Amino acid sequence: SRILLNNGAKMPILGLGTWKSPPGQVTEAVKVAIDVGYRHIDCAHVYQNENEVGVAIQEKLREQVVKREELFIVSKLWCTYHEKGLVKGACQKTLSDLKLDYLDLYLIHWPTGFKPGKEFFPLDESGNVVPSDTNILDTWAAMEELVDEGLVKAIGISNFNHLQVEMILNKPGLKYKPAVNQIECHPYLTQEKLIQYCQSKGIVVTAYSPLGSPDRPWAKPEDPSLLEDPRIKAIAAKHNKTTAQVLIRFPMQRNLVVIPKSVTPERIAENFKVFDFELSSQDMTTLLSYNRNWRVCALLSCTSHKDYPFHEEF
Ligand SMILES: NC(=O)c1ccc[n+]([C@@H]2O[C@H](COP(=O)([O-])OP(=O)(O)OC[C@H]3O[C@@H](n4cnc5c(N)ncnc54)[C@H](OP(=O)(O)O)[C@@H]3O)[C@@H](O)[C@H]2O)c1
Ligand SMILES: O=C(O)Cc1nn(Cc2nc3cc(C(F)(F)F)ccc3s2)c(=O)c2ccccc12
Repeated sequence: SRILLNNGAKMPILGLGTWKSPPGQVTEAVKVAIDVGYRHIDCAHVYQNENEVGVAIQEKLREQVVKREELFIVSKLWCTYHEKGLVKGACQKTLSDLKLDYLDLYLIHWPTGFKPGKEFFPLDESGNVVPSDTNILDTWAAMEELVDEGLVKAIGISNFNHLQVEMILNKPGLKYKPAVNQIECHPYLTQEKLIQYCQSKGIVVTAYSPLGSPDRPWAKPEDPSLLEDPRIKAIAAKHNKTTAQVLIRFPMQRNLVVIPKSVTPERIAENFKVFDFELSSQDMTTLLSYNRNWRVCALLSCTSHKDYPFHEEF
């Protein structure tokens, strides 16, 4: 149920996502999750609910349902903090909100730096995001210092394409390799090329939006529905499991970590019940065949950033 990272630590292959979890409901969602067995929580400052996640974690530690060493807590450096001088402060705010004295993993959330300020998405008068003149290698060095200071046990990246991964790997004076690349991944966006690249470099891949993020605020009704894909439902039926459970088990069997989000206690529990069955090799290849290169997570206003990651093939 855990995978070995290149930093020597073990990461649970199933975690709870918290993007879009309302602040008034996420405390209970994370308490329920830890009660039913989750030991990995995926967080971010930009999700604006870390204080409330933190309440849950702290309460379960206080109740001795879990000890700190058994938890694997992940957070992410937001785009407006890529400057070398801001990275520590961003990490300590996340730590302060989560009521932790270290993070198990801290990720560069997106490869694109934006102008620092109070705005998460600073725009110019015509709507383009205002970039920062920070490059991912200086940002990376600043992340490495967090390891040396003991604020984080591992560092990694997210939404980096393979040329941007390669840039870090080739960084002159590279001190800690990224441990994880967290990317969008589901049967409509299977990422075989990027995943193979990352794994071949011993970088663990975490698959986000594994259910297709049907609650993403920019969803359109024309938009496909993984959960309602009758081919996926048939595979679930074959296994006496729900479609969500198949969608969660699928990345696990490609040696990925996967982080489904839910604030519904029945679904939190359901999503955890994925260790009692296995998809066949043929099931796996069939699921891979549904790839559409359909990406649910990105943003127009950022398309001219120099470091925009999805122009590349992979
Ligand atoms: N690094 C990045 O840039 C990045 C980007 C996107 C996401 N992520 C991370 O990955 C997580 C997961 O991705 P996501 O939030 O985009 O979406 P997701 O996990 O693919 O989908 C969550 C949606 O599915 C619903 N759902 C959950 N379990 C279900 C089940 N068993 N049956 C039916 N519906 C179910 C949830 O509903 P309820 O909550 O109402 O139950 C919610 O509407 C995020 O929360 C975040 O932690 C990271
Ligand atoms: O980030 C989350 O975890 C989920 C997430 N995704 N997106 C879609 C995005 N698309 C991007 C594209 C770039 C780009 F690199 F391409 F420029 C940079 C940054 C982003 S945010 C959002 O706009 C967002 C807003 C608030 C909280 C979470 C999110």
